[PDB]
Amino acid sequence: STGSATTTPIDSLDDAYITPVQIGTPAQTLNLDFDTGSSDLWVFSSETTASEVDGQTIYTPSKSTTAKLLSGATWSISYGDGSSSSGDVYTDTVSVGGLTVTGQAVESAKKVSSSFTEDSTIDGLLGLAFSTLNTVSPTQQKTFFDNAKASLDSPVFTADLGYHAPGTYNFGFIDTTAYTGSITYTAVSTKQGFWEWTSTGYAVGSGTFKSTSIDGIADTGTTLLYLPATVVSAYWAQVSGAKSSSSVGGYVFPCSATLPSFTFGVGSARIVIPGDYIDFGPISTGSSSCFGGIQSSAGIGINIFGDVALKAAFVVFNGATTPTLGFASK
Ligand SMILES: CCCc1nccc(N)n1
Repeated sequence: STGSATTTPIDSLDDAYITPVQIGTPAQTLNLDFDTGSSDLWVFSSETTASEVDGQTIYTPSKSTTAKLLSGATWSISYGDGSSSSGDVYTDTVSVGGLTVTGQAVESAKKVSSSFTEDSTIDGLLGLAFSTLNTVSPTQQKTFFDNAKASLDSPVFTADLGYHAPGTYNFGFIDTTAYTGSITYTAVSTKQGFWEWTSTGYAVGSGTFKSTSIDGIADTGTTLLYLPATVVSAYWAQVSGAKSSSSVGGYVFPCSATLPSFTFGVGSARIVIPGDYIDFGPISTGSSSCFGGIQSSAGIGINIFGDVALKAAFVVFNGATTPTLGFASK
């Protein structure tokens, strides 16, 4: 089998991407944030505290003839941005882009933190990291990808995120029309439950490439590119008037600037992030200070290749017995 679904930015800045997902019988379509940095499929629901729902579409398990309570199971998650959610668990039929999994764990939120409430466009998360990170207790549950894998034509999914435009998540096949040149594959460590890999280095604009190992994660659920402070300082030093602001919480730059590109290494290959991808717009409405898309990881404990980086590539998440990542230009 295969599946193919369009992913759409939630706003003019590409803060996140939503993909429609069919849950239950008859189908209930929710728009989920596909997240290769976490491993829970959780939804706004008929169980969510009413004051914490503000415009999201909810899953109502009592209206699904295939929903079953997973007795005794609970979940609770906290994300790198400090957001959180928790609840109980159903199994139900879940389809993405024509690919169906029966008996998927659908984690129903009883509580969500204010960032989730305040974002009417995201109805929940669909985790695509390794199932070892799944938070369901006392019986850990499998991701949608892990449940689909055996049925797929090839044990892979691909992320093709757009810049200010829709893109695609494919399951079970590699669309050879979706990228230019060849796909460079690189080793993955699953030891922390992430798609963790080592970039071979970077360049700033037309500058010379610096060969240096940068360990980090391929994370579709993170907006920005978080790298070591040395690398980030080298980038922003090329932008007149850029500075790190403790009050704003990162590097800011004059909105009048033209940003340089940023290149990262994948083996001997190179992915170029255009400068425009690094502009996250005014820090507050009408400000002439703009927020940068490349920020320091120093306060995180891991480097994160988030959407700023991944949207410059066609990315293969190879779930073979020994997982690997692939990157192509597009
Ligand atoms: C705007 C980024 C997407 C998002 N929305 C709500 C909560 C969260 N952690 N991320």
